[PDB]
Amino acid sequence: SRHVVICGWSESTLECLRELRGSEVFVLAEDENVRKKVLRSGANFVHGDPTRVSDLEKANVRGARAVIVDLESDSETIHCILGIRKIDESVRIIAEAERYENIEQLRMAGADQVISPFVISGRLMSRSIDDGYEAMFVQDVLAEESTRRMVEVPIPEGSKLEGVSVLDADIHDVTGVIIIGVGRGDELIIDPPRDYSFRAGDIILGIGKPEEIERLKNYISA
Amino acid sequence: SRHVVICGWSESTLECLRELRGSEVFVLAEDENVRKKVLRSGANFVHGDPTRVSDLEKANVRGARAVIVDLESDSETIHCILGIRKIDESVRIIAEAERYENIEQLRMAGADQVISPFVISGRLMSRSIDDGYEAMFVQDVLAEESTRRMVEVPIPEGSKLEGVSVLDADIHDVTGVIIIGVGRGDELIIDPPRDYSFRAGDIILGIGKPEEIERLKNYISALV
Ligand SMILES: [Ca+2]
Ligand SMILES: [Ca+2]
Ligand SMILES: [Ca+2]
Ligand SMILES: [Ca+2]
Ligand SMILES: [Ca+2]
Ligand SMILES: [Cl-]
Ligand code: NA
Ligand code: NA
Ligand code: NA
Ligand code: NA
Ligand code: NA
Ligand code: NA
Ligand code: NA
Ligand code: NA
Repeated sequence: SRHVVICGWSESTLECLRELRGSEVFVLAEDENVRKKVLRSGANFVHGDPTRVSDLEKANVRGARAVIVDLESDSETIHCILGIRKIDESVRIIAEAERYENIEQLRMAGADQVISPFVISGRLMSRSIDDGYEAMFVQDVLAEESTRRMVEVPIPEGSKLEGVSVLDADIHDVTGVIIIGVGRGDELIIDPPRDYSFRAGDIILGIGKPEEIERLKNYISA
Repeated sequence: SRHVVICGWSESTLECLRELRGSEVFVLAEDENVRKKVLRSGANFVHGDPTRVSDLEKANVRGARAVIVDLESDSETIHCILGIRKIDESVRIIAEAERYENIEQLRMAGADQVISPFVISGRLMSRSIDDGYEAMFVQDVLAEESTRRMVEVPIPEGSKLEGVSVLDADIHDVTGVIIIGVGRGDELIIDPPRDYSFRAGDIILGIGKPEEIERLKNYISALV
């Protein structure tokens, strides 16, 4: 599988790096005094300005399967994105937005996915006044350390599930996996209606025990 | 209901403020020049250093139902929490952690809940390499803009659901609401097993359309 490029160094990219152990990752960042922490976290380090195209080419963005961008300001992030788009117009770009008003400029510049940590945080804060169950849920399921995992399971060509409505699929009853969504391309249907019918290519977004996930994979197999 | 206190002014507490319109909110922050923006967002403003116990008392932390803390550094944040605990040992405290290494210290200092935007973000980024469904899910369900809402529904005393296993309740089947979890006290069970039995007081964590939500509400309602 192809390498990932991470542009910029933050607490966010540190956590990303920790989740990307095993994959080949290149971190392109200005601050030299982090080289040791990047290598110790299982990534290659490339000193450079991620807003300069010359430096982006040092990280081989053309041959990257995705680029992750989180620079100190949204203005710097935007320039980085624009730099990437000058080299590879198609490569997948994930970017972090520091400010809500700047999200649309990030998509405009060419980001395929924008994450807004402070918007997520602020909304979780408001749902946490009485008890923190929602914040607990989000923080628990994303952590590949807990008993429940959030998974994306693709429906293979020729699946036993082609043309079967989610009601007929009865996935939670059969496999133990909760279906929270169905996605295809850039669209996600959360809590699909009973009458939606699966196609090969659809991605099931689910939550389950490790054992339940494997059951779902076998259930939807050809 | 009692007021909420927010300590600090950041992109997080701004976004928090937007979700708390209608509620009584007090924002305590050092920079006087954010008053207009705070008042314009439906909160009262209290100029002061949230790390000083005296300034916290201006914000009436004692009678607050929760205090939200997000200061520029974790070091300041901890001091704010320590001050709050000097005033009220029981009040619910929600805090934002800026750095991973500091999370256990915020709890240590007295935070009832710590939210870590950078851990959530870094995890969502790493899950977005192939496709962004998880990020789409987390960000869609929190934005009150779609047809689906994530709700916390309490199980009332005398519910038809007291003592009933989740398998027998079959809540999603009856109401359309996906149950993602059950919570009580400080514990949350995600994707509860078939054999878990509901108690009065448990909080059902779910996702559904408003029509489904209302079905769930009547479904868990009391026996008579
Ligand atoms: Ca960042
Ligand atoms: Ca399960
Ligand atoms: Ca903050
Ligand atoms: Ca994914
Ligand atoms: Ca539903
Ligand atoms: Cl280098
Ligand atoms: Na590696
Ligand atoms: Na490419
Ligand atoms: Na069934
Ligand atoms: Na208000
Ligand atoms: Na009190
Ligand atoms: Na059933
Ligand atoms: Na049904
Ligand atoms: Na059924």
